[PDB]
Amino acid sequence: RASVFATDHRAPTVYMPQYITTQGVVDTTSDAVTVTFEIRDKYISAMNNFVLSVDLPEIKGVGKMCYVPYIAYKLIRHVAVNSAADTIWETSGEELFDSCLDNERVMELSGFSRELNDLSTGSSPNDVIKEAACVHAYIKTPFDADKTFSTLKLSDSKVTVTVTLNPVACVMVYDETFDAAKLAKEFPYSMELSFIGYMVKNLCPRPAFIEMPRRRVEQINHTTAVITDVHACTSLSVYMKPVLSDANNRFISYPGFQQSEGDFVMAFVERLLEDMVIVSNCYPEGFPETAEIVEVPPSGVVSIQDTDVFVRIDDVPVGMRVFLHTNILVFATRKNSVVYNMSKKFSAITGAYSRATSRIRFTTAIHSVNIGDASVPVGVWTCQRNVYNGDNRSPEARAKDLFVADPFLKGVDFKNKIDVIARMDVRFGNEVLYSENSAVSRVFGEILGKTPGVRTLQFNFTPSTFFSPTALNSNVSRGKDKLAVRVTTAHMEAHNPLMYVPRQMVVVCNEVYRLSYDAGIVAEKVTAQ
Amino acid sequence: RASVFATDHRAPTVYMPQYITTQGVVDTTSDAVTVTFEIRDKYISAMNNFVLSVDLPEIKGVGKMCYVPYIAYKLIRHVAVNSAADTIWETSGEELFDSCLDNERVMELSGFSRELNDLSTGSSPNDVIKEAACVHAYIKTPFDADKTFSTLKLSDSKVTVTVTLNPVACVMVYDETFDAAKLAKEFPYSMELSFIGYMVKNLCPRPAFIEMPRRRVEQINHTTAVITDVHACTSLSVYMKPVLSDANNRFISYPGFQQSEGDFVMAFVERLLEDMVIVSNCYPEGFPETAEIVEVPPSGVVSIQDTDVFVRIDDVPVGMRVFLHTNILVFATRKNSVVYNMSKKFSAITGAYSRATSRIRFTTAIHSVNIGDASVPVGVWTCQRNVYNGDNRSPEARAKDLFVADPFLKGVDFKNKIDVIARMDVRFGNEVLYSENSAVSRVFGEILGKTPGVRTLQFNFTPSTFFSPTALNSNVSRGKDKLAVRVTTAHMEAHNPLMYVPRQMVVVCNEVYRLSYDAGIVAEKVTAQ
Amino acid sequence: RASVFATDHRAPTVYMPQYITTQGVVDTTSDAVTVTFEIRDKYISAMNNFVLSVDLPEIKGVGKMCYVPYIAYKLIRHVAVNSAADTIWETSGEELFDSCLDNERVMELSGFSRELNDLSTGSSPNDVIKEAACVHAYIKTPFDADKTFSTLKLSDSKVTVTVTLNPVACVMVYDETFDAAKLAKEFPYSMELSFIGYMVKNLCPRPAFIEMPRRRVEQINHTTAVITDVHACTSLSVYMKPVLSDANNRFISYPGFQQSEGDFVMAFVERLLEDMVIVSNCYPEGFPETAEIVEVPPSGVVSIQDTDVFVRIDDVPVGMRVFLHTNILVFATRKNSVVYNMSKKFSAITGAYSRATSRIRFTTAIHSVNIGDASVPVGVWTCQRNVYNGDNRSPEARAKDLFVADPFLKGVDFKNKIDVIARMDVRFGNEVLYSENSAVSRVFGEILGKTPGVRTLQFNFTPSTFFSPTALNSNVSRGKDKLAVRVTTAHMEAHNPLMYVPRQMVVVCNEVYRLSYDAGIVAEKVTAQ
Repeated sequence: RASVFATDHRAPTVYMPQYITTQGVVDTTSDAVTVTFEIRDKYISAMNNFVLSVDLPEIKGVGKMCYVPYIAYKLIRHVAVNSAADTIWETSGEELFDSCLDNERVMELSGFSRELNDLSTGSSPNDVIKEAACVHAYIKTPFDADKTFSTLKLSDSKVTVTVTLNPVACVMVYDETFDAAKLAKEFPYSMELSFIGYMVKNLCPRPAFIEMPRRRVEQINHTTAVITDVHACTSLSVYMKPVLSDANNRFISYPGFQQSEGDFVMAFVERLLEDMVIVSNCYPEGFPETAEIVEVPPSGVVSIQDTDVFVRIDDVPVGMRVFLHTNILVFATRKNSVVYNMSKKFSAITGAYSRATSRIRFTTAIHSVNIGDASVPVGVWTCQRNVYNGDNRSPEARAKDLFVADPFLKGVDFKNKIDVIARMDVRFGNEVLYSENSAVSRVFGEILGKTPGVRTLQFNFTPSTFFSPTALNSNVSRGKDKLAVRVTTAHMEAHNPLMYVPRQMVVVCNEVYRLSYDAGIVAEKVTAQ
Repeated sequence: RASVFATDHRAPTVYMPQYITTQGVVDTTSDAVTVTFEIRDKYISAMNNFVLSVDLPEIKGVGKMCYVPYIAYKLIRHVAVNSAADTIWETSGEELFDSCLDNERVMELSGFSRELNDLSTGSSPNDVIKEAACVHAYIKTPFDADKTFSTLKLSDSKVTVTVTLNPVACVMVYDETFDAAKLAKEFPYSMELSFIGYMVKNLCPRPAFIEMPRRRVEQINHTTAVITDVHACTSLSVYMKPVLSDANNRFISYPGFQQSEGDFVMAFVERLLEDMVIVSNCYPEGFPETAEIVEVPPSGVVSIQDTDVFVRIDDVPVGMRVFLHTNILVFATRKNSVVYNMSKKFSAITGAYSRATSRIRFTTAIHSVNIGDASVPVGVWTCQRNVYNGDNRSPEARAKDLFVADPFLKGVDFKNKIDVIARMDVRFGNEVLYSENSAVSRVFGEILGKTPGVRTLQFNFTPSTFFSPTALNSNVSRGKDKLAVRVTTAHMEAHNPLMYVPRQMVVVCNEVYRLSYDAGIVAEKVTAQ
Repeated sequence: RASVFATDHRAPTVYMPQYITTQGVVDTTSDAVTVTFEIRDKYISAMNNFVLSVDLPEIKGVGKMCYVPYIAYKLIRHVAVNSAADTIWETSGEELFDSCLDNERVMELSGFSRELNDLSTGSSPNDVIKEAACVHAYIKTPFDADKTFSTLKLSDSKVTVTVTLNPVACVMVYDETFDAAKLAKEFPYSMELSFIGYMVKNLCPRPAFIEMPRRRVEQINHTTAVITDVHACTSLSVYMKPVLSDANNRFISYPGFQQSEGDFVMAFVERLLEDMVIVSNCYPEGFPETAEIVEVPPSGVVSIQDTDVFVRIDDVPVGMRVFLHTNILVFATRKNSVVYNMSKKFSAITGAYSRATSRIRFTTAIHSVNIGDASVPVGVWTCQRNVYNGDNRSPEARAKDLFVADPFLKGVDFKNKIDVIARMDVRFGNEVLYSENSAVSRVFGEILGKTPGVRTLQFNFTPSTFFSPTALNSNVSRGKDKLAVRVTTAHMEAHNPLMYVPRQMVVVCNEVYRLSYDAGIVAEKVTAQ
């Protein structure tokens, strides 16, 4: 019998950890800002637990602005760990963010708070919109997988960490008044890199295996991706990303710190209601000539074609009347067809009119507005595909619009709940590797603790750092060295504007690399093994 | 010294996982609907990570209806894994649900959202109450305990998975108008089973140990349970379940997607307030003749026996008066005794009357209503034990009632916070195995990560799949082969209606089985070992 | 190749766990109440999983009162496990609470609920403020680290557990009317200790290593701490604690069950708004003569120096006027200097006046009030250092104040979000061990899953119970046997009252002890090893 109450403890190798912080050297001469950190310590033999610290300057001026959640991660486009001009490990910002999303405390470190993420307003050039702050991004690496066992070994080697940054506008949500360009021009990229170094006595570095994510982004509205030179893949991930370019980054609302689906929908609905119901003495003016504003009858029921909206507003003054905007946002690709009308999404609206503020305090609104509706950019509403005018809102409501350029969005909606992929076929060489008609791989990714809300084919179930990893292996004789992924778009109503939001297919292939310390630090891509 | 920075990695077994999905064959000829899946793959040698996918059809018609949270799990009554008419592993739906409750992402896969769980209303026969949806239940098995190590081994064996389903009404909350019977009659039981198969090179299966939960449900209001043929029990669980039969499934309110105790209480209080305070020109009509409605005095204080209720309603029209229902729900088993009165649970009620909607917008209510009050079925309020009429609500408020048949409720309230067990004695053979006067075992179950909110006696603390499990073992010579559990009901006020809610005692015994692969797949109950 | 699908299971040592509950003996003769538990079982050979159960009596009388969250842990000042007048393991209450804070189920066991933590009011001497309750504190010990492997071995030894308690007022939040002293006098300290004992056959105890937290609290507003006799330290933690002795325990608001930063700020803002905006026929009376109350102009804009507050109140009666309190709370250390004015934190206030309740229902308030403002004690506002009166509130608003003595507060605000430490230098002997200019150690503590919100230097990354722990080791020849920690206060505005909240520096050093069972149970501090 093996005892489970007593063990003969082993003495571990003698070591002493130490926290080490290094200053970054900013290079702005290229298209993307880069910050370079040199590992200048020569008394340490191992290292892991990389942390990036970012100093956010105080923001002053006029306009409305908030930060996107998890500022520190959203600022990162690419991280590369190099040893004398040779890459040891590298990842995209999105893969890092996905790998860190599970840890709540760590993600909170990156900046997620009412002060940072709720919309703040400046009304004078000296008004402070956002106070200065420090945020931190935990750069999860395979070197942290098994604590000291997985650490990156250093043997008189110059290890360099290079971080490539997204534009500062990517981590910002702001209105038209806010001067985002000036702040981007004057942003000080003051950052520090921290890590745990280990002074280890009598360390003999053995070869190790690490996984490096290879990311392929297809052209806009392309549904096929080919990954070449695939020899040892531990997991394959497929998902779609929105393309929010100019005029497709403009949104009617943004919930700020409250990030649930209901919060997005409620912010969108509040913005819509601000412009849908009007209390005025005469016919409301200022709307586009295509807007169809009708007076609410004494019964309170307004009929829009064959759907009824029940409007009941309290405390309307004697002279005033209640009006309803019946086509506040419309979309269709052909004339005389069915029209996507945001006003028709409402069944009942109730509220009380306030004399002091000359506005309506809405108390209850029964509606069918969903996350997809709240995620449609203004440019899609007003695109050339629309046969109608599209945006019938007043100039003030349009002036309340916000610009969003969050770099790590997935799917077509902000919460990645509407799946635009119906079928997925994966081919290794000539043969079919996997085929599914539904999101089975997404469910399996959820169950196995992989990247949330994406389709993932997991090939490695072997424990790390004590076994070599199991991977989908190439067979060059049969030509099995390339992965081809084909996806079919999920069916949507042709009048739904969400169909026409541009999208890009992303394929992520995690590949096995062999880490050797015989002569410096060298990472070799595993082939035929 | 043993190194903690470098290890000599081992090459693992050569294997390749694959996601496999199979179609279900529905059998409706018996009392309980069954869906059978055949594992038709002969290339694979091992398998685990079972997932059940359920297609929910679009719901159309009139009435109000929502889904209960975690639809996919609530649909499951029983799961059995068989190999040529012999059971390998089987569980009840409730045990599966309890075993999966810890993983938030997995539970969200089963259907837990605003769209699914909040009450939706149809007003025309063609109105869509609920859109079609797909939900997934992760069938956690002992085969997933240690990833590939615990996988079920296949050796040219026909493994079949049979899922027995609860009635569709069990996963639905609806009013009297909704035609639940018609939808149950026409429910398409389209389901798929998914699992991860493993193509393993040179696999030699070895005997393994798995735990199978044996579930015993005692007769209604029985407090003693005897489990026979107990030879290797790893854990014993005891809890009470409500018996929500016909007319005991009718409830005044249901919170829907918001599932906290405060949400249940708030929904119940809103429903009560809608009928307790009345603004009317004359004495309110339509209530039963036993209802005691009194006018609110100018001081705003209404005295109910020796209890005062402070009612202040703003914006009451000049000619109208405010009325308070003082016995909206009452219960007592004896005349002239103390009466349980829901109206007396309120100390202060404030609100504003709305002319547009002809109703009251309540702003603040100070009350002592608890989860137990919100969990009392209408049938208990109106049962023959009540010496009073019981339900004094108006016909409309009664028409707002909802039918709930959630299969996995524990205790006597929806949130399982009121413990109805005071003492518990467990006897193994003639001798006392464990006796407690408080919920010590429930606290230990919480600490050890066992089923939440139940009393659990844990016998196995040994790591799985690398040691044989430790269990409470039988001694036939002394007669130690049967477990007898006796519980005493916690003291409650005799006028509390919650005391008379029918309940059933449940005892769950997790027993050790030996899995052998010498001749097919055979699971043998561990006896006298 | 090593198999990952099949293993040769080992038979574990024969054991049987059992839940054991013992009654506590209360000693009130000393300054701090102590409860002693005797481990009276001679059959068992091992133990772990200690749980303390506390019976809370029913609370009756007049006044307002709520419990602090996690009552059971906050009641504990110190726990000591002894074997014949020799300490085996001991911890402070704060360290235990910090070590348990990550387990939400376990913390919920300790009394975190709406019934316990929201403010309750008694209006008669017979009114029940709080019903009786039972709460449980899981006494996490190193004996639970690796289940049976780490258990405390018993060999015919008399093990006693002594729990030292904080004053009952520490776990309560109450107003001036509540008679806390009488209830503290009459509190029955009814407590039970539960643990899991193991009946182990043929157990030979082996020496084991455990870590004991050594806690040092410096004098008030001291920034240097010296820890002597440091020979094997696995982790060092540094943080600041507020000192709320008397009149510094009085606070304007407390949010109760809702414990987010936003909840604290919202409760504070509601309390302030109740006194800032007054609707009255004549000039408001009852305020101190230093209060500056001004009438709101028809434009609604009130100018406070160079700050403008937009006040718009609906439904004001014809004869009444709206007033704004322009200095509700003020603080400054010098005359003519910048004044910290809480009224200046508000930019816009909107609401509707209620004739039924003669009060304002505030609907929207735009403000810059933060957690630090909500955490300033009333005594700091009215301290002698303030050159102004400080508290200009009305007597009723002042009568709504609450007394808080939560023992486990960190930082200077209730949520420990404002860091009062700028620099930290740690010296081991004469040399600098670690030096940081920012909260790098706090970030690493968050990443490594250490005590939340504190600066932690981690020295042990070695797995527990299978290796001897790695620690910062002493070198007596070089004088390396003492840790000196120096911190510099973070810069704050001189007019900010939060600067003058008294604080105490806490240093926690986790030290290695050797547990030997050769002759009884003896824990020996690891010295020079």
